[PDB]
Amino acid sequence: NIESIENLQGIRALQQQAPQLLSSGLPNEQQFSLLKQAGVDVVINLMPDSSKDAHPDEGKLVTQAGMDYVYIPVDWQNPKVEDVEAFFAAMDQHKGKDVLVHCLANYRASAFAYLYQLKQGQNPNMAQTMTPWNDELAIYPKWQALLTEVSAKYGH
Ligand SMILES: [Cl-]
Repeated sequence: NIESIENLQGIRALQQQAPQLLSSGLPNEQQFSLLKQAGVDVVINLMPDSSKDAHPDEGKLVTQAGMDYVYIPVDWQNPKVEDVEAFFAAMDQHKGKDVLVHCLANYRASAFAYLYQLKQGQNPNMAQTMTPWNDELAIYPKWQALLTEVSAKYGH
């Protein structure tokens, strides 16, 4: 219900990308319970566990809160097409479920959400979807290259 959803607005860099897809930064432990209460079914974590900011065992927190957990860590300095494909496969395996894809500050996740919507034929607006990037995509040519390569691969 709407109250549980407005109840997600304290999650860092949270942005609803579609009625069944949320993207965000890193939920704290209590926020995973809020996610469950809002109806989220699956959490897809793109943040490497090696980050000093990461939970020691995010999957424990996610599964304890009653949700399914997928871990696809994405290296900031060398994001791979294979990472994007792995995300796309995870989305297909959770067809019809409410999903959160996240990282620390929603850069990786909003980029991956854009590519997903683009390949699904949903014609996303890039700037809108990637609001957390605060127009910094040009700063990061490896990310630019990833986005261009995947867009071209899947018809766009
Ligand atoms: Cl915490």
